[PDB]
This record gives sequence, C-alpha cells and structure tokens, in this order.
Amino acid sequence: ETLGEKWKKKLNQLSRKEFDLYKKSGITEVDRTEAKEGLKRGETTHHAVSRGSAKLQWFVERNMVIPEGRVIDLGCGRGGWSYYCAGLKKVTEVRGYTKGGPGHEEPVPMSTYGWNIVKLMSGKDVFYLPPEKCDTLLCDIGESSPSPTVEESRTIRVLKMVEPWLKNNQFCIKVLNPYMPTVIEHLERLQRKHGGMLVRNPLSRNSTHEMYWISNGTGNIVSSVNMVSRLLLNRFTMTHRRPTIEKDVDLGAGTR
Ligand SMILES: C[S@@+](CC[C@H](N)C(=O)[O-])C[C@H]1O[C@@H](n2cnc3c(N)ncnc32)[C@H](O)[C@@H]1O
Ligand SMILES: Cc1cc(N)c(N)cc1Cl
Repeated sequence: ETLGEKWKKKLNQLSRKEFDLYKKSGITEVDRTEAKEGLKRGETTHHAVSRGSAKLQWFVERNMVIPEGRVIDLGCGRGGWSYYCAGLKKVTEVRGYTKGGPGHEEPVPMSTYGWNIVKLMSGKDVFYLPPEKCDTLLCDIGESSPSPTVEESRTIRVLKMVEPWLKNNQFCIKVLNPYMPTVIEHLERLQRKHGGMLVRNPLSRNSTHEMYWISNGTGNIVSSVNMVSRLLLNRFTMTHRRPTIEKDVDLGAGTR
C-alpha cells in the first residue's frame, strides 16, 4: 500500500468541517474576488474565466510547458487555459474541446487579449475524438472520486487517450491519481518515450493528489509522487494554515 493510498483513506475519514479546513491548508491561491464580480456583471476583458488561467500560468512562467503554434486544449471547460494561451507571443491558434451538458462547464465567450485565435467547442467527449496535429497539447481532465480505484481507472483512461496526440510537441497533462502502482507503470513507460516530468502545482488543493505531466523536465516519477504524498499527509497533522493569497492574472483585451 502506497503513501498516497494512506492519504486517501485519511481524506475520506474527514467530516465536512475537517475537509473544508484541510483542502486549502498551506496552499497557494489567487484572489478571484474582482474576476468573479466582473464576470457576474458580464465583463469580457481582463478577467480570467476560472482559476485555471493562473494554474497554467504557474507552469508557463517556469518554462515547464512553452505554448506555441497550434494549441489543443482537452477538457477546456470555461476556457481558462485557452484564453491564457491565446495571449502568448508564440501561440498562433487555440482549439478547446469540452463535454459541457449536465455536470460539466460550458465555454465562456471572452474578449481578453488574443480572443480571435481561440475556438472553444462544447459537446465534445475527448474519448471519442480522433487525434489532430498540434504543437502544444494541453489536457486538464480527471474527475476526483472518494474511490482511489475509480480515480486510477480515470487516470489510466486519460493517459491512454492523450498518447496518440503526443508527437514531439509541448504538453501539460493532468494526472488525477499519480500514486497507484498501475498509473506509475504507465507514467514510467510514457516518460521513457515522450520524456517530461511530473510536477505538483502549488495552486492545487490538498483534497487532490493531482500532478501534471509537463514536457520540459526530467526526474524520478516515483520520488516526485512520494514527496507529494508526504506533503499532503503532513498537512493533516497541524492546525489550518491560511492559503498564500496571490494576485489573479490580467488577460488584457484586444485582438492578435
Ligand atoms: C479541471 S476542468 C478544466 C478547467 C480549465 N483548464 C480552465 O482553465 O478553465 C476539466 C474539464 O474537463 C471537462 N471534461 C471532463 N471529462 C471530459 C471529456 N470526456 N471530454 C471533454 N471534456 C471533459 C469537464 O467538464 C471540466 O470542464
Ligand atoms: C444542467 C445543465 C448544464 C449545462 N452545462 C447544459 N448545457 C445544460 C444543462 Cl440542462
């Protein structure tokens, strides 16, 4: 039994009160107050449509993924990753696919910087989508579940789905449950072929063990995974530490 499996058992034992204090203890988060207010009023400039823009920006600013050319954004939701990439100098086209419908977010139309090079499509289950040529492959799919076996199945499914999209291009792919032994085996095989590394984003909540497989890096998958498991277990042992609050992204306005 993995350290991550022990973390999951502990997370499942929490009351709603305990879970709510735990999930943000010691994490980093952007202040969405101004963006939520502007979006509520129907504003289409400057605001990021979700917390996603800042989450991807964290990786991009550290050169972990360098979006360029034709960007494919799988599970785009409201469009946080897409509208962020649309503003980047090297990016020429952004194509977002999302499921939408009940239980899913719909793409939000925006007028942020470079909006004209973005096309977001809803009603698109990526598990039935044929792979397309692209210079950047983004994937943020992976629904949390109290069952680690359900998360293990969902993660493997995403990992098998993304592989044909990967052809010596830039990438950033969510790995929902990276601690299950069968997932680690798939990741090790994938890293031997396509390279890259698994990275923990400080904007992720403690209630998820999600890590992201980024194209620009190397390192021991097992060690990076166990380091996250150790962090998340230690965050149960102390009293709630308020999250580090950072400024949210300004995505500007204007065409490209
Ligand atoms: C974590 S959210 C993405 C948030 C986004 N990165 C942002 O910045 O706003 C994952 C999204 O994947 C979508 N999704 C889940 N399964 C899907 C599938 N099979 N095909 C397409 N979209 C799916 C969900 O509806 C959800 O909106
Ligand atoms: C519940 C519900 C959510 C969405 N996103 C859509 N498109 C339709 C319905 Cl009925």
